[PDB]
Amino acid sequence: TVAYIAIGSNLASPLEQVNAALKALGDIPESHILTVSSFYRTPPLGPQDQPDYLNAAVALETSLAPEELLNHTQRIELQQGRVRKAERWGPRTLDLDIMLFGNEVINTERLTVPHYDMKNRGAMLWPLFEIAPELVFPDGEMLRQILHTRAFDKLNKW
Ligand SMILES: [Cl-]
Repeated sequence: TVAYIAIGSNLASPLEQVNAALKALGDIPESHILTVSSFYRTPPLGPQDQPDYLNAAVALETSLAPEELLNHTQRIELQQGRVRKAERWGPRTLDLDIMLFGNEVINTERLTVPHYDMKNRGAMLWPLFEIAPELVFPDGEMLRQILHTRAFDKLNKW
């Protein structure tokens, strides 16, 4: 099954950690990386005197079950990133989100796929479109039509 994973890092110095995260993704059992998007830059959310986010998408071929893949992405987040000191609930320094898992729809305590908000996020959709321009969502919606209808602004490259 092809899973699509979003990577995000809002570290002041992210490119390095992102590359380490990619290595970790490629080390996941019963899996291999098919494609990695370009690295994109998105502005901080809120105060503009904070670091930009580096965003990318990864296509990962895997025979793991969806919750098994989650085990690994969670492990990698714990190993390669951390929560923020004075805000233990905000974005971690490294985010790995399972955006899509084949054509599967999943709604469990641990896992919701497709990612609940991805259709509203250029940071997810644009890198995804670079690596899977012909993608169709489980509900039948075309990635190309979402980007066109919703008239998203493109992201700058990192
Ligand atoms: Cl969907």
